[PDB]
Amino acid sequence: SMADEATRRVVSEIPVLKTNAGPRDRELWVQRLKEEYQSLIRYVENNKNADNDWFRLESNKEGTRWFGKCWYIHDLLKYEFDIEFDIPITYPTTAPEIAVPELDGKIAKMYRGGKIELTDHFKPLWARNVPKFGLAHLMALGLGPWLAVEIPDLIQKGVIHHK
Repeated sequence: SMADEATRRVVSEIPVLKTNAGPRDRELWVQRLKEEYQSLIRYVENNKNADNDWFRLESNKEGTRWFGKCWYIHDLLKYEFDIEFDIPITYPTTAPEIAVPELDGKIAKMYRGGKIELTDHFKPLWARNVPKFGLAHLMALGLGPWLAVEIPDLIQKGVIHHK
């Protein structure tokens, strides 16, 4: 399957997650957050080694709200966007909705409040892998390829400018 090989090529060096727990699940949620942090930091370290260090993320104390920054390089200019998301109660079976609030209204593949609209292939891809994928995979398989389509379009249309 081309889809199976493309998924493996993108995520094969990201630690797989294990625990089926969401924000209400107490010691099981603390364990799930250990998996999420170990997977995120390995992905960041890999990204630095590949000259593609393209985001930072932090969470609140309980790990229910995430926020940070992503960067997108176009014609050697670096564009920075603030990102944020809440962890759904039914995570990790349900995928979180990444928002890029400063781009709200400016992109057709986007919902009100700046929540990105991914392709219809993303949801069944996440579903088939539960609970192995986490936030590192959402970034690698969801936001990353969305930016590589939507940011070049906004720059070429003159809707955003370099700051």
